[PDB]
This record gives sequence, C-alpha cells and structure tokens, in this order.
Amino acid sequence: MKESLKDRIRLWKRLYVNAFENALNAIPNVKGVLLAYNTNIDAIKYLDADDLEKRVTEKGKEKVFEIIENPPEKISSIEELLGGILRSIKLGKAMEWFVESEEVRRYLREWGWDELRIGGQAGIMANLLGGVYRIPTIVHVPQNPKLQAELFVDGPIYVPVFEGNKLKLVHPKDAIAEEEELIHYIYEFPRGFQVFDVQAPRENRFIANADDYNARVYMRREFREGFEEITRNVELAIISGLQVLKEYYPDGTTYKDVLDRVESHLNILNRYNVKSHFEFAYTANRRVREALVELLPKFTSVGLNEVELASIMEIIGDEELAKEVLEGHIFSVIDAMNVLMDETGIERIHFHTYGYYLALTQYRGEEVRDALLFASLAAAAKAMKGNLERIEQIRDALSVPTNERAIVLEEELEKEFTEFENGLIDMVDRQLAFVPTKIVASPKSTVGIGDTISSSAFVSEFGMRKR
Ligand SMILES: Nc1ncnc2c1ncn2[C@@H]1O[C@H](COP(=O)(O)OP(=O)(O)O)[C@@H](O)[C@H]1O
Repeated sequence: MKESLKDRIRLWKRLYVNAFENALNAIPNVKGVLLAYNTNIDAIKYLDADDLEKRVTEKGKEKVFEIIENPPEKISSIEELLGGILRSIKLGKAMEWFVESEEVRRYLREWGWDELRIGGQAGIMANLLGGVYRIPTIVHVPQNPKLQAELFVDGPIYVPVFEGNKLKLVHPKDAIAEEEELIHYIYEFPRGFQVFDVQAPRENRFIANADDYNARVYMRREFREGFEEITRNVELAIISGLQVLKEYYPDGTTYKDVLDRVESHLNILNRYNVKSHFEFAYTANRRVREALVELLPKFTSVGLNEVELASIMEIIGDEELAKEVLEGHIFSVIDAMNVLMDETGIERIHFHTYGYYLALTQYRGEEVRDALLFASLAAAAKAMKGNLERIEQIRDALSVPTNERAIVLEEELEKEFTEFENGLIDMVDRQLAFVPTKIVASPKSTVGIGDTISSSAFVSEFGMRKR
C-alpha cells in the first residue's frame, strides 16, 4: 500500500506522543539503577576571542601554532593546551587531551569556568535518571569533595557508604569527604568563532582532562567490597568509563587489573539477574578493545554509534563491513548489528546515529520502538534546553520536526524486510526496530546527549516490558 510522505509524517507524530505517554507511565516501575565507574566535575568556559587572543600571544602564538599542526599526546605545557583548543577550533572537531602538568593545572583553574555541572557518563546519567526520571539511582563517585557532591540534583540519588560493617545508601551531600576535585575543563565555541586567522566551521569543544582517578578507573571501597550488597538494591545497571583503559601503564600495571574486577561485578549482576547495559564508547587501544568485546556476552544490552560499531567490526575481522558502516550505509549497519549478535549472543543492541536509531533484540514487542521514541524526544529536549530538570520539558520536544529523510528511508526497509508495524521488523529469531529521530538545529548543551539516548531507551524499555 502506497504511503505519501506527509501521511508518514503524520503517522510518526502519533507514535511519538504515544511512546511518550507510555514511557511516563512505565518509568515508575523500575525499582533501581546502578550507574558505574565514571563521575566527575565539568567546568565549562565559553571561549572569548579577545581572551584567547590575549592568551595565545602571551605564551607566544609561535609554539602555539606549531601545536596546531603537530598535536602532542597529552597536555604537558600551556602551549599544548592553547594549541589544542585552537586546533579543535580549526578542524571544528571535538577533542580531549589529558593534562599531565600540575603547572598547566594551576593555569586552568586561574583561567576559570563559566559554570559547573556533573561530569562522567555515570554522573550525567545519575542526574537524569534520578533527578529527572526520579528512578532511585545508586552511583559510583570516586572522589566526593563538597564541590562534587553539590553538583548532584535533588532526588532519589544515592551513594553507598560503609557505616560500621553496615552498608548504607545516602545522598552524595551526606557523604562528603576531604577528597580531590576531578575536573574536566570544557571549552566551547559557536558555529562561527573568531581567533587569529582561524575560523570554526562548527560549534564544538575541547576538553582538558585533569582527572587522575577516572583515568585508571579506581573503585571506591564499597564497590570493591560490598558490591553484592549494592546489587541487591537494583533492577538494572549501566556500565561505562572503560574506554580509557590502556594496555600498559608506567607503574607496571595493566588493563587486566581493572577488567578482572569488572568481570566479577558482571557475574554478581548476572547472579542476581540484573539487566545491564554497556556503553561501548570508542576504545583507541586494540588489545583493550578486543578484551571489552569478549566481555560483551556477559551484558544484556549494548549501545554504540557508527564509529564504535565499525571499530568492533575491524577487530572482529569484518574489515569490509566496517568501511561501509563508517560510510553510513544503513543496510550495512544492520548487517554489522546481526554479525555482532551472532558473535556475542547479546540480547540487545541499540545503535544510534544522526537521523535515526536502530535496536536489534532477541525478544519482540512494541516497547523497543516506543523506548527508542522516548529516547529521541529526551535527546531533543536535552539539546534544546541544554539542561533538563523536569520530565515535562521533554514534552516540548514533540514540537521538533522529525528527520524527514529518515522517514523516506523507512520505505526501503519496508521493501527489504518484514515490517509488521511501523519501525518494527520481524526476523526469524529476533526483531529489528527503526525510529526516525528529532534533530535540533543549533543545540544548547550537546555534552551528554549520547548518554541521554542510551540510558533513556534502556531504562524506559525495561519499565514498559516489566509491563
Ligand atoms: N543537535 C542534536 N539534535 C538531536 N540529536 C543529536 C544532536 N547532536 C547529537 N545528537 C545525537 O546524540 C548522539 C551523540 O552521541 P555519541 O555519538 O555517542 O557522542 P557523544 O557521547 O559525544 O554525545 C548522536 O549519535 C545523535 O544521534
């Protein structure tokens, strides 16, 4: 049956408002979520031409400009920091270098920040799931100074504290201690920024990471010892922050030290039938990347984008597929997703990119589609306001026009697969769900959108399936 694009656009409108209502009613059904490993502080500085100008000349825009062409590994100089910000302005691509010099670290603080917000994939997810969705959340916070603890929004957000051979769950502000401030200085520039000669073709950002704890994924005592106690409190779990692991460290330690600890956590989660999602962020190290892929079988769900899916295909050996996946060919993406599920036996894969999301699941049902639709609204709301606070703000996203090209793209899925409903395809032993998303032109924040996308779909889908 023929279906005009205007009718299709109308049809998705109804699906979106229904998914939303369905999600709002299901969310209250999730008993608890554990957010693990990376949490920190995000110090945001809105770049000012004159300031950066005055600043670069100071050190001497000599070395600074040499850094643009020959970028270093980490930031060990003030030249390397400014050369790095500019370069990020040039290529207009998002970068992040690790500040190794305590000297540069003092520079960063003096330079200051315009505002502060929680950082870390776990941290951002805590404020969203706990503060916004109000789902009782337990989160890992490596260092909890007062500056860190107060970045947490009021809501059912807890941190585990060993109260005399008694594991208690208390709010961050009630668990402050004299620890280190783990700051990630985020420098952002508009779609058109003006510095020296260089112009920015897009609104991006450079991150100066002065975080020594999340770099090595150090675990709090409670997570290394009372993990089984914590786990008893949750229904779901979202793991992240491992993409930082290196094969070898100068102190003779290795990635194995950490993964060994992580694998035993997954076994406890499994033992209690906790559904877990892994955020497979891009992992530059191949050996570490291979290790993470072998861990996948122990997870219920996975989330990844194009670059990440492709990166897995490369190590999995499917080098031809990875190339097309990076090429953005949607029928190739589906292929890679099926290959990955064949390879790992994982229960669910949520793929997100610009314009549409895909979810390959072994189980069937509309909940997977509505969850992806709720997540798309949440991502739009977030990009719109920059900062979410109430679950209502998400209702505003309904006014954002759906990606029309993704709608046209469904027609091809339709002639290729067995759509039994819109965005729903029946496969022999699995289901495929497709959802055209809502792109926000010139967004506010854009800092934790990917986390917003993955956690919102994973959590809401579960509440909906929990029924
Ligand atoms: N302006 C925007 N409007 C709607 N969605 C966006 C926008 N910018 C990014 N997104 C979505 O969020 C995702 C970003 O996630 P990801 O690629 O993992 O990167 P990051 O972790 O840096 O946010 C994209 O895949 C895209 O689907």
